Amino acid sequence: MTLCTEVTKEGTYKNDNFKEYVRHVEEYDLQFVFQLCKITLTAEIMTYIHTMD
Amino acid sequence: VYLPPVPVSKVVSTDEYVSRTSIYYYAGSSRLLAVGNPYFSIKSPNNNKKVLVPKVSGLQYRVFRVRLPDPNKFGFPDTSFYNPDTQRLVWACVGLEIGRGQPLGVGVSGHPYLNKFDDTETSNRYPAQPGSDNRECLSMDYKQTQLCLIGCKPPTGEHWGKGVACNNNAAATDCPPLELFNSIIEDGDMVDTGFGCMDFGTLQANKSDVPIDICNSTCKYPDYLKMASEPYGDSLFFFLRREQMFVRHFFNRAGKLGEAVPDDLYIKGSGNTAVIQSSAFFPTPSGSIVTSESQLFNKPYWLQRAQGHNNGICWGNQLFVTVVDTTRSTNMTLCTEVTKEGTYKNDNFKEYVRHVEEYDLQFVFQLCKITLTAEIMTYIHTMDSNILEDWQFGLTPPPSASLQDTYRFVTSQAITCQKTAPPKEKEDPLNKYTFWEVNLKEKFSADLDQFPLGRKFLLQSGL
Amino acid sequence: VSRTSIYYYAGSSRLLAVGNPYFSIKSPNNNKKVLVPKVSGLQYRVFRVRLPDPNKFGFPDTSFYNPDTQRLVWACVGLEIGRGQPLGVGVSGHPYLNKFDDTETSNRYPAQPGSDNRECLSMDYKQTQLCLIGCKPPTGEHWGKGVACNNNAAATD
Amino acid sequence: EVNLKEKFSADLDQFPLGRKFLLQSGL
Amino acid sequence: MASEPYGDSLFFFLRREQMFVRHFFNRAGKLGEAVPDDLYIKGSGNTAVIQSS
Repeated sequence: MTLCTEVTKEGTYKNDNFKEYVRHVEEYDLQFVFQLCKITLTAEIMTYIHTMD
Repeated sequence: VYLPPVPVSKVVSTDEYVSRTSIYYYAGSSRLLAVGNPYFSIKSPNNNKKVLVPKVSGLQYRVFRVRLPDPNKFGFPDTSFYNPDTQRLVWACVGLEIGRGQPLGVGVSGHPYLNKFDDTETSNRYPAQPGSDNRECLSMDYKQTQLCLIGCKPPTGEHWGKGVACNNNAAATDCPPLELFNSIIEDGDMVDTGFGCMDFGTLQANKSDVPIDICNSTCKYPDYLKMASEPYGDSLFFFLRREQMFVRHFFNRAGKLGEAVPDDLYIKGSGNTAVIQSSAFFPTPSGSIVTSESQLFNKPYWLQRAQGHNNGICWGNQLFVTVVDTTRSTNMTLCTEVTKEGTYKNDNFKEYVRHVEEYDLQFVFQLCKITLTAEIMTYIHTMDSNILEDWQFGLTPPPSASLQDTYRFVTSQAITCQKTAPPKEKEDPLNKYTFWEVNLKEKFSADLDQFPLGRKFLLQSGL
Repeated sequence: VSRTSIYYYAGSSRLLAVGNPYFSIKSPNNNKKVLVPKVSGLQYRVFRVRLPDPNKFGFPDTSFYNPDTQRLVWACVGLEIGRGQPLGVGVSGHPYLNKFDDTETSNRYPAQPGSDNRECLSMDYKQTQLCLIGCKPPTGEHWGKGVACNNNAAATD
Repeated sequence: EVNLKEKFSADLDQFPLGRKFLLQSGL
Repeated sequence: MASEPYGDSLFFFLRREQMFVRHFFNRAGKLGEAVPDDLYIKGSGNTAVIQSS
């Protein structure tokens, strides 16, 4: 975008009366849908998970 | 230990209480036309409220506002399919056509006093040429776009706009704050055109950065995210879009840059490089070829599952169809002479600029009934009041009483003033706005096949 | 890991981000805080969502699983990345870019005198879309200055 | 960082993705 | 022709058109509706005559 304002006002165009600015904007969204998981927790898996993290 | 938090009220689809009948009715408008100046409206010199030639281009949201006849004031030859007391009737929509017929061609706009400083592609040397104004006359094209939105409630668009700042901050630069505004898309306002969906009246002091068609106007853009997120979904049934854009030339503004580039990022020069040129850039979009296979009109569109829970039903017996086209946006130009002889002088002629756009609409509707029992009117009451009164079958006390005394006075107002609040229903909320009103109260039919849409629709269904 | 049939929606509201495309602007007298952040379309946008723990949650029935010996964990099955915006491109440039000559159509020449020839030019960038999701943050790669090997009489600097 | 910590739901067809999911599974 | 009930002008029809713009020229002569005042800011000197748009 190009934002451009003035400070003073006259009836004749003089470019030093104005200032100009540049801006930019974003608009986002996220949408998820999840499922639910159950783990049977025996002795081998607890070691397997332990070395993952 | 926690709990499932709250039980709350929820909507249910319109497949469950509205039952549909196999009685189909065509409707169709005649060729709606429009013609005027594509740049600015010219008003009468004395009367400063009436127009003379309205301003119409490709870029306006050409939002329509159809009307339907009531499907309860019909005298049917056999009323055996519904009891007239317990039931009611309402229209469903099942098809659509938006015909256009002008030949193709993209139109071009411009400005005579545009802020073109210099060419920023091939050779932008040093020093900068001084002077008070270097503003010139340029013309540019627009990003081609086609879309189509219908629904039971009129569509909502948005745009950036200058707002309110905060309390006093010490080393803050002068910067106007930016905020979102939701509104209703009036007829005639422009669409975005590669200059961002922002306001242009109260954000450009110099008024010399965009062409005339967007110079003192506020081009909006619809929210596809919000209107689907409405729980009732009565703002979108069905929507299409196709647009493209690419950059044609590179230009830049001129002036004291409102934020100076910091000195840490570039090595300072001298000689012919005492003063540093600005970085206020803007490009000019143009758009591309317009085929005859990248169109979105002159085609049927059947509906079988709308994207909301409103499966086509239009309460209140109106729709809101809105289309934008920028592909058929030509600008034929006129020539009127002054004094005629076979030696040319350029002041012997005085020209106009005009622009013409037409449309067409065609529909096919489907009669569907509502059984009105006890557990249903409690559901429609939470959606809207205006539906249930407009079948004119009863009145509703708005509370079942309230607990508090509410401090009722009787002594006719001479002690301590209160807000007397005289009401006014005002009979609709949309009457402030302006649309293309079309009527369809006298254009129904019961025999489809004498029309284009009926002959295409019946070949789909096999009936 | 087993699978169940209890799907759960989760949607975020919209997001706001606005600033200057070219550089972040810091206040005077601080040089640690910012007036406006540097917001442009060319920047990466990583998102770190956070989820509720599925063991401290308000499930309406606690009798489909055995709490002594099991564990509940979320899984992704669907996604969409919303967007609401025009279709505008953006241009950037450099006030003192080292555009020396022109060499696409004509370069008729003697030797040219002069010291600086930095000009103010501008060009856009390649359009590129990519989305990628993950349980661990993604890793990129980039080149840089390495070991100069400290020997063997470097004739090229 | 976007925090979805208290944004969940147990019904699907009240949000613009869940209806789009429901026809896909056939449920 | 499609909306004529007897339908005796079209048995079959096809079309393909395409078009884009190459150059830009401005016409000459005096504008019928010259531009109203509150959409621009005047100048002085070499910006004397408004260019015909």
